[PDB]
Amino acid sequence: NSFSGYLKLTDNVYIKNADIVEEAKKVKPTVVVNAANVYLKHGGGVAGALNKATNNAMQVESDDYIATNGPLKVGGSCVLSGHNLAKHCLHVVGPNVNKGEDIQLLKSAYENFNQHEVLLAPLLSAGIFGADPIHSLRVCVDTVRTNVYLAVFDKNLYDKLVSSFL
Ligand SMILES: O=C(O)C1=C(c2ccc3ncsc3c2)CCC1
Repeated sequence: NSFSGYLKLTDNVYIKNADIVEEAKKVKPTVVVNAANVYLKHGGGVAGALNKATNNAMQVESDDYIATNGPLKVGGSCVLSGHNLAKHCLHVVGPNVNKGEDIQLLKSAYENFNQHEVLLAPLLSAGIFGADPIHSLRVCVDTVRTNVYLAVFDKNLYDKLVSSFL
């Protein structure tokens, strides 16, 4: 949990312009959050990047989880191994608003972070999920009460978030 170069947004939310995969390799946090889907198929975005950094070990493990437990629900989560990136990976499903999934579920997705004291995480429902990233940061700030270190890869997006926030 040796986080460096973050800007403190609120008492418990920090932000950095960084690749979450590289942050995970440097820090080796207790928990890294994955922006997952209900079947834990890590095909792109943060999910594909995190899976790729474990050389597909996260996917093989996720397939076994789904066969034994069934899919997650939108707004839900599960804890699996963090492999070489972290002690644990908290897979969290935010709503895919481009597929008509309710934005009210973005609050439920962020509530999952509260079961862990410190997390390294991406913004939820950003990218292909289609939610407004600045709105996603507002829900995170209103909902998360534990210590969250947000990593945002795209510098144009990071700059828009920091500008809107401070
Ligand atoms: O820039 C980001 O914060 C965002 C994404 C992303 C995509 C690929 C990727 N590979 C390594 S870190 C990473 C983040 C998807 C949407 C938001």
